[PDB]
Amino acid sequence: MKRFARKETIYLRGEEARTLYRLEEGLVRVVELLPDGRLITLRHVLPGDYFGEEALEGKAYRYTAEAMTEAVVQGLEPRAMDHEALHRVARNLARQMRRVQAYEAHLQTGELRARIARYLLFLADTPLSARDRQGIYVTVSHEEIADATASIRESVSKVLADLRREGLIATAYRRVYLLDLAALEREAGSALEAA
Amino acid sequence: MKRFARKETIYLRGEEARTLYRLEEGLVRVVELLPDGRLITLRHVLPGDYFGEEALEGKAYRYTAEAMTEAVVQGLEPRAMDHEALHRVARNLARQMRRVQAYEAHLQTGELRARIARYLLFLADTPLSARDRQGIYVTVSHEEIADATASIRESVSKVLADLRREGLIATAYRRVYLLDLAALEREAGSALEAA
Repeated sequence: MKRFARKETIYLRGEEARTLYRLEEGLVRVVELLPDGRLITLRHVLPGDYFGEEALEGKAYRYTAEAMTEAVVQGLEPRAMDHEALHRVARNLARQMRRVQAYEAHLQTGELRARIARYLLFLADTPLSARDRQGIYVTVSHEEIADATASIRESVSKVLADLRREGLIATAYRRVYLLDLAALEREAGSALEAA
Repeated sequence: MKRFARKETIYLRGEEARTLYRLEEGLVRVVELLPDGRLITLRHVLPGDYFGEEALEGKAYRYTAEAMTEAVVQGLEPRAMDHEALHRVARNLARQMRRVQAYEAHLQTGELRARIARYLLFLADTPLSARDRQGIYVTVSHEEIADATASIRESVSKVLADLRREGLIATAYRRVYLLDLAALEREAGSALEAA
């Protein structure tokens, strides 16, 4: 077991894939740095999910895994898993395949405004969410939203300003408060697979 | 074992996921029909790949699987797999996860022209490819290219017309001949994971 702080990486693209990991607590994003400098979120790893999947098939990781919150991960030796462990891995990888394909569709469904609303609602069901008197909120940056909505930070910031002005969200202390869930749901249209 | 003809579906979104499948021959695409009528290719299933993955985790398929060529598939009972089978499934799902994330990145890397060149080169390494005197070719429609390049058919057709005029490709009998591989590689920039 090993703990990681927000923004620390669990593994990097191109490095030896000797270890398979299972996320115990927190939220991890698998990302790719594009030719033009853009960082793109490929998928979200949630508690219970196996990642560093390359350890099961290749020699090196193909992507980089970054903790989005304080995260607790368990390293595992692929070659030392029993029948029961393999069953859990197969079932969980199947669930992540369902989720990443849904995420893929989301990136191509609706204008930016709808994609942002959908992503915020998705995050509301992850370890990135919390609640207080002001309401439900998610701790995420404008850049991270851009990374998961096929857009750039400047465009995300503009839509967030619109949503603030309209009363759907509020921002404070690196958080995005979801003030009108019903309105956000309508903006997103279809929800994004949270489990 | 069961054989499917091009365009026939192996399973449909929302139907009971009682069966896990392994593609023996041919090429299958997993797709989603979007709200606005758009069909989107979520991933490519190649010989050896397990699909209908929902049978390992849920009660119903979440997407639709369509044969892109004559395809031979083997149905499997998830609950009847031994240690060796589970190992193969885990390893293969890990490989498909690597490939679908690379596909995801491709959809957001470069202008349409580069995305089309990249997709054509990817297909050149699948069962959709063949060769004759005119050269290497891939049997694919303009619509299928649009479905896998985050674009619409009209836009794909225009770029293909440009590529024909420039000599990079030629078209005939529902095929796209790749005449200048070097030029296409340069257009694509980065290659798309073929295995």
